[PDB]
Amino acid sequence: AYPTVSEIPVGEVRLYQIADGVWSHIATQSFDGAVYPSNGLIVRDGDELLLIDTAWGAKNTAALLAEIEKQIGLPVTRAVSTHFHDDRVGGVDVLRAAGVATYASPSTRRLAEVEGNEIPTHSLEGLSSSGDAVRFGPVELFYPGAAHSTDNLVVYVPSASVLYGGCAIYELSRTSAGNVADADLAEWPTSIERIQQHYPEAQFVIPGHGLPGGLDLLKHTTNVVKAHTNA
Ligand SMILES: C=C(C[C@H]1O[B-](O)(O)c2ccc(Oc3ccc(OC)cc3)cc21)C(=O)O
Ligand SMILES: [Zn+2]
Repeated sequence: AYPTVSEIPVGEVRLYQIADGVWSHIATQSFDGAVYPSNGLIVRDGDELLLIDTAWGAKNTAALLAEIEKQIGLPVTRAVSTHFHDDRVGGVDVLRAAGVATYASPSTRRLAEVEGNEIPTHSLEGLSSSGDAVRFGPVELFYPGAAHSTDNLVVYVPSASVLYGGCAIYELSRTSAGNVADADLAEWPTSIERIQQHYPEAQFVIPGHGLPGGLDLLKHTTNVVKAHTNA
């Protein structure tokens, strides 16, 4: 069973195998007096790991490199951050100290820089317009347009039919919207449209927080987003 916020102390990381060669990683952090779970992804590429997103924090990110070593024993060589918030780029520095090459669209690198977060080293050319898609290691990086943020990328894994939303995709259990400071809620439902078109074979969808399910999360996410905006 997938882990939830109550089962994981701040500073510890769990790994959940979605598929052969494919894992989420789940951490917890204390943010605005509250305690939140958080997802990211790990994809096997040869004798090598691609890491999608930090574990939200330097401490949590060292911990995730350690659980990866213990449970998988392959080296993390690159990381992609799927937008500029601290739950996606915080720990980037631990990853770079460790030899990981860190990536992000240049939207992200800039926004990260303004907010004063940690900045991935390398730019992902090729995504600066909706529906754009590019291959990066064994996944496709797809840019759906503004949603959660102006820069959110989602990640698809064709080998396994695994779609990863980042925070642009809400878990099914979610009733209400999250951080909307940097969102554009009018397009968000159409960006989820583009996703739906590109990736209709997706057998697994992994929200940026909470439990994975199928492509129902997509409509469910748009449901949630519309409620918020009609209130
Ligand atoms: C679950 C969440 C909130 C949690 O997830 B998240 O990716 O928006 C996120 C981003 C950054 C977070 O740290 C900050 C948030 C706002 C801020 O501005 C002052 C400064 C730091 C916390 C979260 C969600 O679904 O949006
Ligand atoms: Zn988030």
